[PDB]
Amino acid sequence: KMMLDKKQIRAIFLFEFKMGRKAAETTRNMNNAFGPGTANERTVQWWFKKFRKGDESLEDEERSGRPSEVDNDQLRAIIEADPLTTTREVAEEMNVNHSTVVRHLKQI
Amino acid sequence: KMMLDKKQIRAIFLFEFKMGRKAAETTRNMNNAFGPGTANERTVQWWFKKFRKGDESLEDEERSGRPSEVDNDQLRAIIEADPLTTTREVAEEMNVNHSTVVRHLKQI
DNA sequence: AACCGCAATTACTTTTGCACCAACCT
DNA sequence: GGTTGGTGCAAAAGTAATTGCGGTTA
DNA sequence: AACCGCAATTACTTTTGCACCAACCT
DNA sequence: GGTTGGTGCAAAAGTAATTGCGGTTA
Repeated sequence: KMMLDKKQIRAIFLFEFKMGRKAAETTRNMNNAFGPGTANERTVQWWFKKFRKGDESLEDEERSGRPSEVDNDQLRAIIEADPLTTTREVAEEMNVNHSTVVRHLKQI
Repeated sequence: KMMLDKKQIRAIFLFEFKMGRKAAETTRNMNNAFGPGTANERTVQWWFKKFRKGDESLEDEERSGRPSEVDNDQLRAIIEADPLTTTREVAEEMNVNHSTVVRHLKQI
């Protein structure tokens, strides 16, 4: 039955926060309306706390991801010193796979 | 202030319908919480009526779009009778632009 | 007070024409 | 140079959503 | 009864290695 | 044949969301 995205769930939290409900009250309303396990009290309090500060964005904060192992300036210098060089030759010197070279050359 | 998608708005309608609210009641709750012009009574009744039948999908029904002016079987036959023929030659015979021929040849 | 039929208006859908293009051909 | 398949994007051609007014049921 | 700090767990993010490939080269 | 740039996708390496338990304020 329950087909809602995280964004749709969070919009209902925001609606409920703006109606003046307490988070524990909103939790009960959501489990009654959509069924058990729709909302957790602690999660609703975590969101209400963000809303109460004026942060009404329903998105996650940005995640930087895996740190890059390639220095684009070094790659630029290796290419400028030898423009003939293949991706497999650059990869051996840079201790990466040639596909990482291919992908980073598209960036620069 | 108001940043919600149609899908987020519709999820709030569904929540409210499942809480046992009347559509005119939900309309007032949404305009009070998010501000004037957030919801219209007639629209909320149109959605509640779909929900009441058991249709709890928050998507629009599919739209077929512009009707196609090209017969793919004819295009297949023109190509099979003369494989040498260019998109501009096929377009002249089919009363379309060559780009429609290009696009429809990708389909088949 | 609430909902709904109806119809006018708005927003979406997919497809097409024209302008313009780069790679390949002549 | 010319030819060719291909794409960006506005206009086109459709269906379904949006919603104000008046009727009907409460 | 409700919220929150804290920490364990889960879900997401972007990047990389390896397997495998088709077009072009030798 | 071999070489080459390129992609699919699983594994990797990160940050932030999710949430149960115990403390604190009511």
